[PDB]
Amino acid sequence: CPRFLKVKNWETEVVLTDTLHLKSTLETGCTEYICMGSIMHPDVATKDQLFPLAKEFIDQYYSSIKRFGSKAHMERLEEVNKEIDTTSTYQLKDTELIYGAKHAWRNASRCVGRIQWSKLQVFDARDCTTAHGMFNYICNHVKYATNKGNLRSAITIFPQRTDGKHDFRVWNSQLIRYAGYKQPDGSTLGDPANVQFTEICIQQGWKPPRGRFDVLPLLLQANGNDPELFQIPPELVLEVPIRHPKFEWFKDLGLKWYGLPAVSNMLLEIGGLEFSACPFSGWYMGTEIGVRDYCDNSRYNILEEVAKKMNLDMRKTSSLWKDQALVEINIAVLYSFQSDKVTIVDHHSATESFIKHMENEYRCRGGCPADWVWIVPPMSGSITPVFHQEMLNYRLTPSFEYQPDPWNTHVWK
Amino acid sequence: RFLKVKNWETEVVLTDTLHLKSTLETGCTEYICMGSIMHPATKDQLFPLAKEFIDQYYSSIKRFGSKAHMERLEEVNKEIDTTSTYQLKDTELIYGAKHAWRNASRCVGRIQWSKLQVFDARDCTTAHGMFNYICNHVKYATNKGNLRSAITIFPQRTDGKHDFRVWNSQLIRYAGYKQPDGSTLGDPANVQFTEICIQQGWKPPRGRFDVLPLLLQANGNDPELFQIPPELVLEVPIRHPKFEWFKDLGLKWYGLPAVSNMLLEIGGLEFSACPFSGWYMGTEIGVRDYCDNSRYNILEEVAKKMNLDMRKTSSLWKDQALVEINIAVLYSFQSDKVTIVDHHSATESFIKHMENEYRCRGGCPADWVWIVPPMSGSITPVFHQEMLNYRLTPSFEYQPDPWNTHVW
Ligand code: HEM
Ligand code: HEM
Ligand SMILES: Cc1cc(N)nc2cc(-c3ccc(OCc4cccnc4)c(CN)c3)ccc12
Ligand SMILES: Cc1cc(N)nc2cc(-c3ccc(OCc4cccnc4)c(CN)c3)ccc12
Ligand SMILES: Cc1cc(N)nc2cc(-c3ccc(OCc4cccnc4)c(CN)c3)ccc12
Ligand SMILES: C[C@H](O)[C@H](O)[C@H]1CNc2nc(N)[nH]c(=O)c2N1
Ligand SMILES: [Zn+2]
Repeated sequence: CPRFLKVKNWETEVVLTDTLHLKSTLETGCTEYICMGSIMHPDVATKDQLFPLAKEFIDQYYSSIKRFGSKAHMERLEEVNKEIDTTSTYQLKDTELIYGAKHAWRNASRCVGRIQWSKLQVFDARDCTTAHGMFNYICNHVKYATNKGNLRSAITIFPQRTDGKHDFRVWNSQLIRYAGYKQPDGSTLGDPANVQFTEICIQQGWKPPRGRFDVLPLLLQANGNDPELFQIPPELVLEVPIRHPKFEWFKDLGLKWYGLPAVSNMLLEIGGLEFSACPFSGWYMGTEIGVRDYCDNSRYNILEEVAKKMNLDMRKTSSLWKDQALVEINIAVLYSFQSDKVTIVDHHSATESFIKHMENEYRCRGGCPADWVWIVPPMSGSITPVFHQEMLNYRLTPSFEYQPDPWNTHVWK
Repeated sequence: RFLKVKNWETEVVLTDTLHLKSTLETGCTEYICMGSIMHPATKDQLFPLAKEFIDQYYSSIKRFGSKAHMERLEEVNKEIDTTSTYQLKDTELIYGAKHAWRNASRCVGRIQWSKLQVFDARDCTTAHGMFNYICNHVKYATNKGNLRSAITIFPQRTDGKHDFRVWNSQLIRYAGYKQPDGSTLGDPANVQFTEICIQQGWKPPRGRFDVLPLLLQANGNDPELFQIPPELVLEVPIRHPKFEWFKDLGLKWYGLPAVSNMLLEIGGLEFSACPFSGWYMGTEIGVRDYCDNSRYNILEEVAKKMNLDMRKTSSLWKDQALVEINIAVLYSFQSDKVTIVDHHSATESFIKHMENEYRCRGGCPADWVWIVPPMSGSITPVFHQEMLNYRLTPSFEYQPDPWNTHVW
């Protein structure tokens, strides 16, 4: 691979030079003859696999605290190696855990919000042993992160994988989501994105209220055991009713959303260790609610209704009635969150911050991996500064990774 | 190996076998993806490329290994021997030009690919001849508003010292004027080329919609200026179906998008002048040509006349104004019966085109970064469509601007 790679911004003419890509450790899925950059997704480590991965991480950590080659560095290497030698694994120090979690976010090429990466509150839950204990840790995370609407980014890290038969998992895809119910006539009540998980909860014993906005229970698996249901205390679930600064009729749609986006189905990888339960949360970009959650066809799909109540012609697509209604919904989402003092960021501000962040990372770190397909917002792409920004995508570790859905792999006791 | 691509909205899965036929590199590696980078002969090299292209041509008309195929191969072999190049048959020129479009991974309009009018201009020798061929192209393609896809192909490169080049980036573009007081009159995308035309003798009217002259280079000679006869330049006054004040902004645009600065490559031969034209997708005017920072940038004025709060970005005033500008463009073209497609219809057709290509061809190279429109991305069907990008030949390629190479 070439040692310097240049990326250009076609609006400002700024050219940046990337050297960090040389530290890339994982495959992208592309080859020299095919690019898979729009593909959504393109047994444990042996002793011998784990040694180099741990040394790589430990070296990186000691370089970061400006103690590379030191006595403490060499001692840590020796102590990790003895642990892997005698137990086939090792334990991270608290300092290393915190560093590893912050850098998995810093390295998340699909995240536009990384300007905040170093202000992450890390909760160490590696002493957890039961689903009830997982529920306690998750409730504390939700309350801290919500902070009465002044949201704070946070991650809670449960015990790492051992033999793969004792995994901790949150079966929910996010800690707070709304249920969806397939009706016998084919329609859906609630959130169509969550029909399958809702059905799993109902089999596991949940009594569904069967409304549009029913917070799903937590489904928590500790130490490889069968998962258990818990209702999040509703006073911990901050919600915002959606209204519009101009259209008085918008509140009559009866929409609301929850304040806290907390993804709970990803895997955190640090120094070859695998943390299969690591829920993390930030705050929303408005389009994540207003474009995707409401207007996606396999979601709430109320573009039609808003268009109708706006009395747009819906016969010609070239009237752009869909585009007009989409902007209005996203105006309402941003207005409702700001009015209730719940942290939210519009797509103009977020993308402007990410450009400043990318520039700083190129300056101080030698690069910033970024996935243009995900960084550019799902509406008004070209009037945001990331549209004209060239980006290089590559995979650094520590990292957040995808993992299979637990119901496809769980061995029922 | 076979590769699958999934639409996450319809859950339709397609299987790509066509990518196995590519031999040009994309710029990515196993460790770094350059999918958002804009730009990532000899007789010895020339025969295999010719052989590959002849083979796929005779495989396309289903006469692979025929008497005609065998003789054409030997014919091409002898011609590269004794002249270090070769000439395409007319049928091959048409085939290659249609397939360069079919293979253009960044083009959302490819459902039309086999309806392309191919003008053979390989007998041209002078810039005056180029002007005549280009006028004929513009008149044919414009067709009084019922636009028709066309390409005009000038002589291929020989030694690199005698290139034919159209210096304009499009056959029809408006001038841009760098003002003393900082800003820009006309089109800011074209400020540099406008100055190259003035430096060549062009008397600029210094208006806002000054059609640039053609600057035409034949056989490596210095380029010469020509004014396209104005009755050939179809234009559309931009007005808005509900905002009666919109017409008072004074805006218009031209009907015919004709890209003239790219290179067409067929069987190892390079055609450095090959203007090709279609019709517009509305966002190419209403989003990029009018609202980019380095373009007309009227966004601010439209939102003014709509009386939107512009103090905070979270009012999405930019987004509201962008939708209304694009409504006006589509309304204006359609009212004047000038061909134009909206980004919803165009992406719908592209998904249909992908389905056709996977069925009859085993795939369709597609560049999601370019296929997804510059506004309202996720409420169009291409947003949720996985795409594989790979390079097939014949193709359209980028080339350096001629003013950075040409020896005067
Ligand atoms: C602090 C405010 C944050 C904002 C505004 C934000 C914004 C976003 C957005 C808009 C996306 C893409 C969502 C979509 O595709 O619709 C994303 C993805 C992502 N975010 Fe952030 N994010 C934030 C915080 C965080 C934190 C705290 C973490 C981890 C500690 C994180 C890790 C990720 C990851 C891993 C992805 C990629 C998901 C995937 O690959 O499937 N983000 N973020
Ligand atoms: C017939 C109607 C057509 C439509 C609606 C259309 C639409 C588009 C659009 C919207 C783009 C992206 C432009 C941008 O946003 O910057 C594009 C790119 C492109 N189009 Fe088409 N197009 C059409 C016809 C054609 C024809 C006739 C040809 C060639 C014979 C062609 C070749 C290309 C190529 C090569 C590109 C990519 C340019 C690059 O790689 O830089 N298109 N098209
Ligand atoms: C902390 C945080 C804040 C925020 N403001 N936003 C966030 C969005 C994601 C995110 C977005 C889309 C995702 O989706 C991938 C996908 C979707 C459907 C099918 N396959 C794959 C996932 C993966 N859980 C996470 C993750 C974290 C976020
Ligand atoms: C036939 C046709 C119809 C249409 N309706 N639309 C079209 C748009 C393009 C096109 C768009 C963007 C481009 O830009 C790439 C670029 C710009 C500046 C510097 N490097 C690279 C180019 C290449 N000139 C062509 C080409 C052809 C088009
Ligand atoms: C990442 C990306 C995706 C996409 N889908 N499209 C993109 C279009 C441009 C772009 C490049 C050059 C442009 O202008 C020509 C130019 C010439 C010389 C110097 N700078 C600029 C314009 C203005 N239309 C847009 C840049 C990046 C793009
Ligand atoms: C097929 C396509 O890759 C897929 O729909 C992606 C595209 N880009 C995206 N970008 C973001 N931020 N979020 C998404 O869910 C997606 N979906
Ligand atoms: Zn790639």
